[PDB]
Amino acid sequence: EIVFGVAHIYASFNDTFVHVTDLSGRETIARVTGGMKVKADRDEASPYAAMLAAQDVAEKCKTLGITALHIKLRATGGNKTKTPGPGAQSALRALARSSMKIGRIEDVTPIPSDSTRRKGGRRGRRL
RNA sequence: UUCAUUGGUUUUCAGAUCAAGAGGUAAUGAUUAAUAGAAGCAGUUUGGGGGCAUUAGUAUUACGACGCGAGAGGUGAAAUUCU
Repeated sequence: EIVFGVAHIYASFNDTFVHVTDLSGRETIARVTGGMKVKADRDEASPYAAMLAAQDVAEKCKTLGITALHIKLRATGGNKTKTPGPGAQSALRALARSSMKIGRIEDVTPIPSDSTRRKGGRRGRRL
């Protein structure tokens, strides 16, 4: 009846991913992103494109019979940003308002115990 | 010094100094413990203090495999760069 894949929405600066896959994570369903939806090479990050990604996946997993999903945000925080970018809320609105009745809203962004030396160098990114 | 003068014999004197008594009545003799300091201590401890051993944590790169698709990275915008 109900069936549960996951979503793995990876919403950063400059890009957004919607990567629906198995309960394991391996066998993917509708890998597509928002960066393959707007033809400008700067427009990849827009909330239009995160919908325009999620306007495609949320039907395609229905063509694979997926009724329900879990959500896993990502930021892209390594040493880096550690907050989801502009099109994170643009996907979950686009995904949930396409008849995918979901509950689990988690955030697997990485969070290290003071790891190595992000770039820029001690004064960096002077603007 | 007196033995007129002068010494062998030795005492007073012992000008003396050094032993010397148990002639040792002796208040017999050692200041306080700095809100100085060092030191000690069932002490009770406390601290990312120091050294060496022991290990842990996610993350990062890399590499493997499995799946999925072609775009991914980056910028104010690109491109070099990866596929």
